[PDB]
Amino acid sequence: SNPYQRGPNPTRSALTADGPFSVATYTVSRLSVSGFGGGVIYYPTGTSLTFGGIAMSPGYTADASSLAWLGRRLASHGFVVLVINTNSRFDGPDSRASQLSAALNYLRTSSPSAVRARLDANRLAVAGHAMGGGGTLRIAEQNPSLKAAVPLTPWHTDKTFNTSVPVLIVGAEADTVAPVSQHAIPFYQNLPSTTPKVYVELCNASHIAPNSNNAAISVYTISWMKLWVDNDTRYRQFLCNVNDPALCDFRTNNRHCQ
Repeated sequence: SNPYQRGPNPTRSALTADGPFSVATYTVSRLSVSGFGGGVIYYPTGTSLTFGGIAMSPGYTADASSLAWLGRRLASHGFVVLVINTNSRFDGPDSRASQLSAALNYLRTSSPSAVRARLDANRLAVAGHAMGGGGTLRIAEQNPSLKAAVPLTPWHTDKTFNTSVPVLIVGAEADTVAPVSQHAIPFYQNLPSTTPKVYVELCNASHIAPNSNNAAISVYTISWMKLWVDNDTRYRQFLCNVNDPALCDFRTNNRHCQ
C-alpha cells in the first residue's frame, strides 16, 4: 500500500482537465520573501492529506500568470505548487535555478500555515518554461534530493547537465525561441544514460504552447510528478508504450516503466 497515493484510478481524459482536489490560492508578494520575487501558491483545500511540493519558474520577461493554468492543473490533481515571480523579469536560467532553490526552501520552512499543513517537505520536484526550463535542469544538477524535473520548451546556453533527478522534457516542434535541435534534444541526449529521462515533442507547437491549457503538457507533467513525487505506478500507463497523436516524437531509456 502506497501512503503517498492520491485521487482515483486515472483516465487520460481526467488528466486533460482539473483533478478531484479543490484548489486554494495564496499570493506571495515579492517584498515578503528573499531569494525570489514571490509568486502564487496553488494547493489542495477541503482535505486533511499531505502532498508533494513543486517549484515552477516562468520564462524570460514572463510572470507567474504565464503558468497559472498549469499550477492550478497540478494542484487540482494533488500537489502544493509555487509558481514563482523572478527578482527581475530579465533574470537568466541560472538565476532562475537559484530562485527555484530559494522557492523550495521557502515552501519547506516559511510558507503560510494552510500551505505547510498540505506539504510533505520530504517530496519536492521542479518544473519551468523556457529559461525557467533551463533553471529546472540546473537546480536538478545542484539538488539530487529532488524527486522529478519537467523542463517545458527549455532554453539554456549550456547543453550538458549532470543530474540523476528523473527528467521529462517537453519540446515544441516549431519552437523559434528555444529550437528543439539546439536546446530540448541536446539536453535530453546529454543527460546521463543512467538518469530516468523522457522527451515528448508536441506536433507543430510554438514556444508558448506551455502558457495555455494544453492536453499533452497536462497528461505528461501530471503523470511524471505522480510517478516520481508520489511513487504512483498507476501513472506509468501514460508514460510507457505511448502512441499520442499530439506528439511527433517520443524518446525514453524506459527506466521508469518497471
